[PDB]
Amino acid sequence: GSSKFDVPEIELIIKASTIDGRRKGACLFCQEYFMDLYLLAELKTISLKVTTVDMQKPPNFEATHPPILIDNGLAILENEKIERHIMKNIPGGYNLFVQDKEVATLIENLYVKLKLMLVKKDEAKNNALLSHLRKINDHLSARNTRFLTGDTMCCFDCELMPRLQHIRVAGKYFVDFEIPTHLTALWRYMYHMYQLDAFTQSCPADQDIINHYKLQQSLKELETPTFTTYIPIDI
Ligand SMILES: [Ca+2]
Repeated sequence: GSSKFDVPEIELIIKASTIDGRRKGACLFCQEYFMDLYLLAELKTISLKVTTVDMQKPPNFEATHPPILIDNGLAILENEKIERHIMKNIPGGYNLFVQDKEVATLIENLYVKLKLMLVKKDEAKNNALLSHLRKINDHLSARNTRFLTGDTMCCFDCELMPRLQHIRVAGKYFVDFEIPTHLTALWRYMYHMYQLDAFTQSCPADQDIINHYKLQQSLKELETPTFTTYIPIDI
């Protein structure tokens, strides 16, 4: 009828793969906010446009790194402000940002544990990450809900799921870490993560997650992208 009724178009700028400069890259913040916005766009409150930029060949923002969220000409540049903007200013946002301090505290600092483990093979560092995943598993088991705070995705899921994927992919490649099979509720959560469009649409390829850490550790293009999705147990 009228442009007056158009749902808002949100643009998310994300970092490109450091292998080909075109595929989505492996930034956890990009994936988290890609996932939040995808869920909101599924709910048809918004339109989502995802723009990939090659940070060493960029085609307004100056010194700020992706992600950057553009809402009708207004550019949100700091990650904490992107969250706040999604929660407060984008329709659907308040429902996505569930209040659950228990869950916030549960998942806090998970990523630095992965980082420290990757430095080199160290079982003590491996087991520190494993203890945290046990806590998450035991939360999930106690709640018996599909996701962290219930049967619907929230903000905390979009933060957790991308880190579980870097743990699986980079954990295994660099230091032969695997998430053990007795973490039944956690494996069931990942099983569902792989069935989720927001996840699979935003998930970088394995090669890009790996390359991401290789550059971080300064080690060393035709490898066809593949995606780790297997579950080592029956569900
Ligand atoms: Ca940013």
